[PDB]
Amino acid sequence: GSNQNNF
Ligand SMILES: [Zn+2]
Repeated sequence: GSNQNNF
């Protein structure tokens, strides 16, 4: 699956 990390 697609992953996004918004630190
Ligand atoms: Zn994946």
